Amino acid sequence: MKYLPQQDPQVFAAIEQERKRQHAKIELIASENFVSRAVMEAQGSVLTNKYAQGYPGRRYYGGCEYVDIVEELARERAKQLFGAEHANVQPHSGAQANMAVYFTVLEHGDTVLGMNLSHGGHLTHGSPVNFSGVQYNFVAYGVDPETHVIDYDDVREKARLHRPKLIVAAASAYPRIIDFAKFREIADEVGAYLMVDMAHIAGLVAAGLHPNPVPYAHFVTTTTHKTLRGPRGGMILCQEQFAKQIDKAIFPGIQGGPLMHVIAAKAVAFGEALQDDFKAYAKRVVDNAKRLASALQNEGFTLVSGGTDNHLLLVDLRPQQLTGKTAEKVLDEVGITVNKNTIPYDPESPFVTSGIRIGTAAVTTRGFGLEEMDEIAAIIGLVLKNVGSEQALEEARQRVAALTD
Amino acid sequence: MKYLPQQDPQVFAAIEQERKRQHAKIELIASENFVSRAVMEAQGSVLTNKYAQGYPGRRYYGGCEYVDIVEELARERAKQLFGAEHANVQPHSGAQANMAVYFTVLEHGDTVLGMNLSHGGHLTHGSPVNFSGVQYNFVAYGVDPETHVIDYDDVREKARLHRPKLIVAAASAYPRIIDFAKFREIADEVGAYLMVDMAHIAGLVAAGLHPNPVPYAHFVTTTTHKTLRGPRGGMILCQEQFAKQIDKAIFPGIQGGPLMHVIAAKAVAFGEALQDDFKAYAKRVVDNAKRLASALQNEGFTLVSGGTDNHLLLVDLRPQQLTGKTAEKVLDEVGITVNKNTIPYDPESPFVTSGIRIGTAAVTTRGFGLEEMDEIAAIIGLVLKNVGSEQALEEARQRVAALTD
Repeated sequence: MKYLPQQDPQVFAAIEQERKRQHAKIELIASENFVSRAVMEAQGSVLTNKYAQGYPGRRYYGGCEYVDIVEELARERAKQLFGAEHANVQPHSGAQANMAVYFTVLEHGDTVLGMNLSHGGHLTHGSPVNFSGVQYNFVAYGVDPETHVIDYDDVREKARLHRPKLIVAAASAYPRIIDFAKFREIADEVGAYLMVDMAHIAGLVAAGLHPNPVPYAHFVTTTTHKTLRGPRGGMILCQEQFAKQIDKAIFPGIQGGPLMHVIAAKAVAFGEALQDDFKAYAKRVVDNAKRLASALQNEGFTLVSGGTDNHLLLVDLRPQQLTGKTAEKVLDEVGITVNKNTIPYDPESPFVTSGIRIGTAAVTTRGFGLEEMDEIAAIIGLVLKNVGSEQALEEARQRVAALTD
Repeated sequence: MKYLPQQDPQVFAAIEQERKRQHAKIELIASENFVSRAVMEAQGSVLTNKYAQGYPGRRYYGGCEYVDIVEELARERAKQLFGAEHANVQPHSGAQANMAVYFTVLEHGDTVLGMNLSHGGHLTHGSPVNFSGVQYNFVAYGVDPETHVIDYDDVREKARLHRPKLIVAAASAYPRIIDFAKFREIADEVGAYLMVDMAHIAGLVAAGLHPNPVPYAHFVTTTTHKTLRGPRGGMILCQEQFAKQIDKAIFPGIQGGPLMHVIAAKAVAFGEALQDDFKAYAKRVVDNAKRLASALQNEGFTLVSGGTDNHLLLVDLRPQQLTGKTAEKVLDEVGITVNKNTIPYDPESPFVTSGIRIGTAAVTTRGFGLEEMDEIAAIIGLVLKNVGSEQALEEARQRVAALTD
């Protein structure tokens, strides 16, 4: 940075703290990642200066010839990556991508069936304090109380009982592969649309490490951040038959001018994801998560669903008589960043919880491998088994610093 | 840029075209501006890597100590700039700022009174193809057919007849000062909330060159781009009594994670706007617009409302028997960027129009003054009076290049 340090000492000092924080801590929040210098440069570009409401070749302002090339690069690379018939790369966020799909196919008060929020469903999949739950009538399917795998018979029964116009699959805290074929079969049985929110698993899907929802879903939404390792923002993928309606939902439906600089950054991230080394990266993410799961179990921890098929795991802390809130707090003391997270059938409130959610995307990006997974598990064991020992926490602190350098 | 050129030649080449385009053209689109290198650096920062759902000191993820400082810097500087009791700097866009206010005070189907869209009201103030017009029952007040000034008696009569829960004031194409005191008086008479969307005039308000809506409105929304010359995004200002509800509307109501890098950039832009030289800049914007208006009238053009009180003007092209679409097209040929824009009581569709909208914020930022305004008016006269003369257009092209260098 050349100009910011001079122009704004206060903002610069805070950014510099955050940069050093990102290096010093072990980032295990499952939705986090570190983007490339190329992605940031694209976001830091003069493209912020351009109004480009509308779509490539069909804009409502002149002078869009070059931002059109950028947006088309993003749409085409997205289509290559996921094999979708249509892409919309304008959503400001995962929230707005979801919002636009709902706006496309639902009327106010329509019934929607989504994953139980406390079993791993997202806020925008029907929270009563979110637009989704306020605007539409959400009902939930659950996971099995023992296996913690989605109960597909429950998905079916809820669908047949409630007759939703739309079924939503995908999750913010589900550690196993989702069976999109079964979701579509259920949708077909009740004449519902299927939407898949792949935000968490999008990078794994791109790398062929999770089944692709695109062939099974009418709509696929995602964040461009998370496992896809892109800038913060949203995207919609859909069948050609919904392209016009989806585009109109985003604009003029729910947004105005797109963030052209962020779209440039999306194009860059999609370019990176198309490369062989991103496939190798994503495999290491899943390999690391499996290793971390097994190493945690070796430390005596219980995992929701008994392990993981993806980048993320959930520790059920009930055997240790700890809440997720307590675990999150004490790990923060030693420089390990997790979040408290409800487990399925959690006896605690969402503000306390009995679990912590952990993902390996971020640490894998910084080059951690299997040996590091073992050490992270060992440090978590040391901490959570000795919450009242300042000596144990100091040892943990030192071992965390050894990992991050 | 160091890494983008190597990593992504295609994206870089397009960005470089756009950069050169921004320098070569005369940008008269009234909503456009050029941000500082400091603002871009902040947007290009590692802050994109941080999930920070919630608010400073009340986040749903750990490790937010430094992004909290950044967001608080943005909120505090916004409050200094506009004298508001509360600021929310998280809205992804002007659209989402407006969306959140509506979510806060309205139920589905509630009546809202806003400015006639073809008289200068925005898409999010009730377009039937926008969420605003679909979700709520919008009615419109108009400007006087002769003066093109808002008819405050019409605002009142519509309010008394329709009994809206909310009145919206502010515009995307209104060249005169808006009387917020009268809006509040009308709101008070019918027991409606008042929302002011100051997106266009926010920089002028910050510089004391347009009356401040904050003391009169329950809610003030704005973009951070436009006359405020910040990054692309939104903001809400409100009275303390609505702070909690407004914050909950943005999250968990309508958004998820905020764009912390963009918020950093907002803080930077607010810092710049607090400086004396931004006040001088904003005065030159208004001075330039007045000069440009007068110079256009000297060329024989008719202006909507007979001139301007702010950064923007609208040319009524009916005397020249030209549509806005034709004028926009031919100006694009010579390197002058305007948009076709409906005028009040336009006989043409919004896709054709009888007007062009012009603003001086962008050209003022690049250092244009009164002499340049005279020359821009002269070039527009040369072009619009000689639409069939390739020689005239080539002369125009050469004079445009002389201005931009």
